Amino acid sequence: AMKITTWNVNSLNVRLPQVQNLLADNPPDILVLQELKLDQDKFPAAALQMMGWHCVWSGQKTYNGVAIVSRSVPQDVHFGLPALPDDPQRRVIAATVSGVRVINVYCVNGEALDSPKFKYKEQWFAALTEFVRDEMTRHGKLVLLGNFNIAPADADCYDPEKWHEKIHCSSVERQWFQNLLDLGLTDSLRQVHPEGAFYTWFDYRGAMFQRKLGLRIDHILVSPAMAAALKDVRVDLETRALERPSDHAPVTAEFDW
DNA sequence: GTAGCGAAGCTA
Ligand SMILES: [Mn+2]
Ligand SMILES: [Mn+2]
Repeated sequence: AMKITTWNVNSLNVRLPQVQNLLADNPPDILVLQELKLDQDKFPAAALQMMGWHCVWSGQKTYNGVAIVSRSVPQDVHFGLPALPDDPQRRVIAATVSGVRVINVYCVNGEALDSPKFKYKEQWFAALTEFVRDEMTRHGKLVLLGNFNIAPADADCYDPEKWHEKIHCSSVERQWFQNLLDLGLTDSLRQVHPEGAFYTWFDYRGAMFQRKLGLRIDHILVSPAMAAALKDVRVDLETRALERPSDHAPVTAEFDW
């Protein structure tokens, strides 16, 4: 049995109490975090060490930042993407935990299809695909998860017409998501729930979470051996309902052997 | 238009 959760916390300093409650109540075996918004030396290591968790992270000031938090020691820690060696943005960290290769991603948002950040998103996803492909040659059990900033299909967008060829939802971005699936990865939530709206992000503005209008952009992609053991996938909207919340909801997958 | 950072604007 193994339980893994991914959560885009949007500032770990603000959300640390809620991270700690996730780790105390029905804890996962592994928790991965995105958008830490704290530098490498500002990570709350001692507070999570006190509770019995190992932590590896890659941080920077103000933006981005990723961490992996586990009961087991995370081994063979890799930082960033080999095909993009000079990118200073801290968006990828990988480790092997209990025989499972975990690749935690805070994928580029892109801002808008005509933004320069959209070309960056394109290049970055190209580099991610090459890295994942190489990692998959060595690890039969592999999980690629985090904030992809891509809603894969119309059922992952509350208003397909208004988001037509817009950021997160464009046919170009969806092809990049498909490029990752084509390596042999399964969209774990859609294996357990082929139908229905399972949004993971709701805009802070316009009370979108109360309206329950959001996108499914946080995913857990699994290798075949992990899909064969997949038991359930759930979006934790209760964490999203808390006071001063992250705009993303945690997503957890459970496997059995 | 909100949220977080960091101190005005950028990013999401
Ligand atoms: Mn459409
Ligand atoms: Mn944000």
